[PDB]
Amino acid sequence: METAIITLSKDGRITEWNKKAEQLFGLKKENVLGRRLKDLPDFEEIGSVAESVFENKEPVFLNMYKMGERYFNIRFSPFRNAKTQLLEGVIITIDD
Repeated sequence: METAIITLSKDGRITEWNKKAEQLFGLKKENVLGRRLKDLPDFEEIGSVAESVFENKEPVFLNMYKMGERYFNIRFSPFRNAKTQLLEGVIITIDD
């Protein structure tokens, strides 16, 4: 699988959750949108990694990252608003 994407706001709230993420994690976008990723069971560690990547302003790419019983690559990409340059959130991309 490739391109499961969860995007978080500056405060850690789910602003995107694509079909690959629904497929991968078994939660529907409509049910998780607006919620804190770190509130979701089993997303505590990824939530805390996302918080750290945001605070430090440098991307993290983990390989051989175990979730459930599978290994993943997971990239955390901080991003800024084009106009304001305000650090706006983190895109999390998960691949096999």
